[PDB]
Amino acid sequence: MNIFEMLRIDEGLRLKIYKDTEGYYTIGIGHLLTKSPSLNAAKSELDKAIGRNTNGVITKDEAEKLFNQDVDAAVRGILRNAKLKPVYDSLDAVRRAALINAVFQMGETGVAGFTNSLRMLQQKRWDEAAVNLAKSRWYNQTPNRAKRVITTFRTGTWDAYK
Ligand SMILES: [Cl-]
Ligand SMILES: [Cl-]
Repeated sequence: MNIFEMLRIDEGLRLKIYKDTEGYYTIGIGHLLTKSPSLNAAKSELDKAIGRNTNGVITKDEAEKLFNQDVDAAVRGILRNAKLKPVYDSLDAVRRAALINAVFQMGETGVAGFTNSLRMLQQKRWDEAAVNLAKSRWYNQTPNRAKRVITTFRTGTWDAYK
């Protein structure tokens, strides 16, 4: 089990443009295309990303390539982030996977705002941070995914995923 298999489980794989849980235009493995309501805009963003006239449909290889770029962007944001870097550095390999997940899903700014939970994570107060991570819009909108991620922060194992 690794970050790639993990996110692949949480995001699934779709070869045609689709709408996410928030109603946004997405494609592949959670690759958000635009917050815009226009399918045209979405189509245009996808063609830009792939480098071709896609017609709103991509192939497996293509989805995987976006996915690779996105995981890499995610890690890089955490390391560049003044609030994130430190938490990340202090954690073990599994728990690091869970922070990358959360970022991939909510953006760095987004995760960087969870001030209190970050602090508890850093202090290694597992049960405490889990509860705190639970009091969020994130947990209320996507309860099952959040449950999995939070369980990973709490335990330090892949149990929620096996
Ligand atoms: Cl892109
Ligand atoms: Cl969910």
